Amino acid sequence: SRRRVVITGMGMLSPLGLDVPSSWEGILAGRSGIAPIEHMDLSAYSTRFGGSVKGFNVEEYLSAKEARKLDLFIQYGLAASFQAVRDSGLEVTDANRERIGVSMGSGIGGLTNIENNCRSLFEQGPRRISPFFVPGSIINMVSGFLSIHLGLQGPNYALTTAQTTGTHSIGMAARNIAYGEADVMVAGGSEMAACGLGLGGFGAARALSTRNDEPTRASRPWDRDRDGFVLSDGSGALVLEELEHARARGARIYAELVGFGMSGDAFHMTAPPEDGAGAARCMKNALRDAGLDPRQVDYINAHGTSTPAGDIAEIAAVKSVFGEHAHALSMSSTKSMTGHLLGAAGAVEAIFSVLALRDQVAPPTINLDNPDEGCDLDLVAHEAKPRKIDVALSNSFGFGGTNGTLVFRRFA
Amino acid sequence: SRRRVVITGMGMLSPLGLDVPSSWEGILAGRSGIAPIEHMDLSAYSTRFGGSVKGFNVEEYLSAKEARKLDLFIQYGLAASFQAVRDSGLEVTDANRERIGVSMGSGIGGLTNIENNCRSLFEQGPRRISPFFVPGSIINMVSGFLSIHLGLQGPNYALTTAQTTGTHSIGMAARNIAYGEADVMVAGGSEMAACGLGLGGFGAARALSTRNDEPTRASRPWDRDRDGFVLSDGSGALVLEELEHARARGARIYAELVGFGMSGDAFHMTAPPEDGAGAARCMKNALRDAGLDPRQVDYINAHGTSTPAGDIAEIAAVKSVFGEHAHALSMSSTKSMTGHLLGAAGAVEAIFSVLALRDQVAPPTINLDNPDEGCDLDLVAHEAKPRKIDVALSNSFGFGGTNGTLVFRRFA
Ligand SMILES: CC(=O)NCc1cn[nH]c1
Repeated sequence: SRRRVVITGMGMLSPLGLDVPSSWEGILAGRSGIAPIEHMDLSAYSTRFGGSVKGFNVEEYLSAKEARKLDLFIQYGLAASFQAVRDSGLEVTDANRERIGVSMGSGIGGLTNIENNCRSLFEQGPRRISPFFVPGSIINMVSGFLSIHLGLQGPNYALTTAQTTGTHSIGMAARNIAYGEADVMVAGGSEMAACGLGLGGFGAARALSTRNDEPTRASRPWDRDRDGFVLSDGSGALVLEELEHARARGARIYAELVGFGMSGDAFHMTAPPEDGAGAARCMKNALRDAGLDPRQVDYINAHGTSTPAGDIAEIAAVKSVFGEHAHALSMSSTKSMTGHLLGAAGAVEAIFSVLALRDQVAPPTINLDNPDEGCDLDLVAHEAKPRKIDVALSNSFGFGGTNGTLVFRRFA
Repeated sequence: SRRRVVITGMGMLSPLGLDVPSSWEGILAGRSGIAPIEHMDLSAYSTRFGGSVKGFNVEEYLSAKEARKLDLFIQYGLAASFQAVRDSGLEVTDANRERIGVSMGSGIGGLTNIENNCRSLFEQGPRRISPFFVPGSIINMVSGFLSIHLGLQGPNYALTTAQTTGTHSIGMAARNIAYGEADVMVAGGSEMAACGLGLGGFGAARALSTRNDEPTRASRPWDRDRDGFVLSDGSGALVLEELEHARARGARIYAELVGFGMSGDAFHMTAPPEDGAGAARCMKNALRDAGLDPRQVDYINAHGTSTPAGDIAEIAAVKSVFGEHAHALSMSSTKSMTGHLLGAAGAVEAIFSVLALRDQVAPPTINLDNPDEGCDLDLVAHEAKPRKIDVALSNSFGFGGTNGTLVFRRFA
């Protein structure tokens, strides 16, 4: 058998806000977090906008001295993690510290740090490389620093599965608790790839929307005018907890994590298969994992990245998995407002999926002015839709054809 | 309910050889793979030597056209993966492809590639960034490219837990099989951090041996004259397989994976606690996981990095876990010969642990001329030691206080 896993805490930095409730308020209002990127010369770049975290004060979390040691992506993961744990009311003790672990991930890691240390290296030589360069830049330091700050002695690791990281981190954390390896896990991802390398790298692959004139309209999933994804920064963390452990201490439970799917497309390095065969297997594996019929799904938070091939693959996949239920469920892309947080996309979108359950409302896909050929599902165009939601899926599909699906269910 | 997991295939690039047999011959002969680095000008650096992979021909594996797009760490991970799958004799079919996955990890990933594109960005501009920068550098693309080349549609992911990456990758892949999420996994790690940022970054932290005038004597675990670890490159991959699946197809089985342990130190970003309390918790979790008496442990493949604090912490941990049996078992560090392959360390060392079981021999700790205060166990100084090994244990410890232990035993 297998233990049940609930969500007792959530934390977040997004382009919509510095915590969950401010972000969610943005989501439900259909507000864009997308704007031209400030403090950074993007003159020579084909993209000049994205979703930045606005007004982030790391000294709410760390001393200036400790924060100087850590890439922005680590600072963002720590913010969300500290918010989630505090949100949970959990008390770490000598009696439970060994049963509390962390799996916070990143798709791309410490590009901003790598870039600033490259500056010093090329200009002045290696003796100007920071001593904290390595531990301050590597992806497992959100899990590392979090475990040290809070005395967490349970499983300590980090996933890096590109744009699937947040979904894989939360799902595998859920398994840890299910199979009795931990009672609590902090899980999710964080990302800050708005450097020359992030913007330039994705720009060189022409993966990015170049709609510089209207940044808030750039991210337009399933719209016939979409021209690639919008690069966004931030973090999501969830406190996952064994149900009996949660009930014993009188935890507030947001929702239950009932299902987790993984699959490989084995198709292409960056492009999904047109029929979304991969996303289809992943979702079926997730629903089998939950013991649920496709007919029981009410709400899907799409990957919905606003790439030509990605959006269409996901329509094909849902139609394949859900047959005559495909029009009944609501499916929206919150990336229409947040843009694409890469490795943190699945973390924030899991939180939005959980809040859709709490509040019985499907978030909008904004900018969906002219749905493309075959995009005739209920994609919650323009405005939040109040509706019945017992079961919510969150999908992530990343480079290497790596797929992730999470199934959350109302708890009561 | 929990299924058993065996090793049916192994693959490797190391500073001692371009495969497992060649590498293993060097280990038992006590040969060093450590030499001044030839691929760049290190005269401005305080460390000028490492374990390079010598004479790697990527066109034994991949088209020059595909190889040109990929960081060496990905080329190294693919090379070891292809070797391991060939060594397993497994045939991928429509019938089984959905039950075969991959978890190949890296500590740092595509740091050379990121440096090169960073140079292009700063010297020329964003328009000279490779269109393959992202899919050619990010850590999950060993798992991705492997899945694409062989058509593996099982769980597809990557860990990044610094110097623990290979041990965790293998351990968690076994759990995937144990719990029925897959019947087969290719798992391990790859690293190529021997660029300016890598040697400069570890150099800035004063973590590396500076013995530039005698590189083969640099890596000297538990020796009183040790002065840091030696940075080495390469890859380890294992085919892990549910026992009955292996039996059904008549697979040759090298050994059984009976035990996996994880723990966080929750101590320090980069330093281990002097008493090895985190390593001790991890090894105890792994032995309890294997259903063993600690006295069954015959051979330990130590982390054994040749750092002052790391080496002694591990003595403390082994004494605390094994009591008087700490004086009966044999413990060696193959890092004495290979150097520290970082995220690949746990992968090659898992392979050396399985070959200690096959060949009934403890690999030497070379350069152990003057064991330090309290380093009074059988550390197999200087020369391989033929002996009874029924149970072998492989330890890794990383930045963020992240610990991993694998337990393997003979299968008959
Ligand atoms: C330049 C050189 O080889 N010096 C000797 C040494 C011993 N430990 N670290 C350095």
